[PDB]
Amino acid sequence: ATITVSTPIKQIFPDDAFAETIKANLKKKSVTDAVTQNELNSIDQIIANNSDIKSVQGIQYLPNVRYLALGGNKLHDISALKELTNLGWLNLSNNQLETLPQGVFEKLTNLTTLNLSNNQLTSLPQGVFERLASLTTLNLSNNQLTSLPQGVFERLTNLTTLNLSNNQLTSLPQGVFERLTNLTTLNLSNNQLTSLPQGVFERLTSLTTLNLSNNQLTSLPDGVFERLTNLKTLNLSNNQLTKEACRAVANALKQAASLHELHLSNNNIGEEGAAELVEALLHPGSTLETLDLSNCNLTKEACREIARALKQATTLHELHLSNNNIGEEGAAELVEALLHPGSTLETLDLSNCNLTKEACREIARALKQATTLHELHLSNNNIGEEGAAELVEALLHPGSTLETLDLSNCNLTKEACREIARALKQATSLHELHLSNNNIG
Repeated sequence: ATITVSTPIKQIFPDDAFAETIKANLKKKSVTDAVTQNELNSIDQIIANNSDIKSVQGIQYLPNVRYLALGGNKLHDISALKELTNLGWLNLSNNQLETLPQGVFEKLTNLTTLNLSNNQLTSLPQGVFERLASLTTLNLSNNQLTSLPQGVFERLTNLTTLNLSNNQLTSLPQGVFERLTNLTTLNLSNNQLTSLPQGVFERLTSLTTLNLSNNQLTSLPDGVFERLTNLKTLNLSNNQLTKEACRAVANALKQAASLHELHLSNNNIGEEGAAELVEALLHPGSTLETLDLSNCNLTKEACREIARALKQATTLHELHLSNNNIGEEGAAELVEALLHPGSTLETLDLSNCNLTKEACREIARALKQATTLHELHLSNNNIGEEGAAELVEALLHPGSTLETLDLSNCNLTKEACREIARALKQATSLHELHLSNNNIG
């Protein structure tokens, strides 16, 4: 729309905040000042985040706007936006949008970035994104979405980032990502998914990051990650994954030759599941660098198996086994891998692993001699002060190479803490030491 005569700013934009926004944009003394369509046409950019705007009525008189930041306002309605065909960038995050009209974005062919995050969308209309040919980034996170209609993204061929996190999505339609062949980042974390259809990620050949954490996944189709050849990061943590679902993860490991990070913390894979992942890593040519199996209901026997994998999978530099019942026997199995010729592990986390004194004694043997191990977390373990003193006695060997030691919250006394940080000094390679929450948290 357009104005035919010189019109007071505050007649075009009845929202007092937005009027003030337009007044500042054009350097007028007052919102009572008349403006011409030509002046309104001079506006190609509005940055008005957090300006207490309830309504953008009148924005339709600004056809040349290409960059629009309206984040953190109080917008309930955006239908005044639909003829703004020059919009390349649109930020409507943190408003109060509950629904989207069917055709509200059908004219925004130049739109490349769309942020609808932190609203209260409960659902998406069919085809609300059907004409966003140019779109590369769609952020839909922190909404209330409980489903996605079939084909809601089927025309977004240029999409590279799709963020669907922190919604209440309970399933995915099977072809919902069929056309996103250029997508590199897919964030589905913090949803209520309980299953995935076979072939939901099948055409995602460019995908490098797949985040599926904080869902309620149990089993997985064996093939569900197979065509993800370029995948580099898989986060499956905080789910309810079983030993079943490990078959699929194993296949990701075999098929994605440059998968570097596997996050599986907080799951129910058990030792049987771990063994399945182990047999995937026992194959020549793994490139995996970081593995997280914290709180995976692991045992000392899963530790034997994981030790087999550490001996063969020497790209693996960072390993997390926190919150598992590992004990002295499990510690002993891992120390065997630490002292194996060609162990490449740099960082090991064994916090809250039921580690005792006898388990420190086993670990002492690794810390005594030259290894690649530079960072070790034993926090949240009731190691005890003879436990600590064994670690200490091993670290004062001229052989030692550890750099960082974490004993946070290991039920030690100020007396012991000081007596440990004391002898710190002598272990030349070690230049970091965490002792907090022992008796002073």
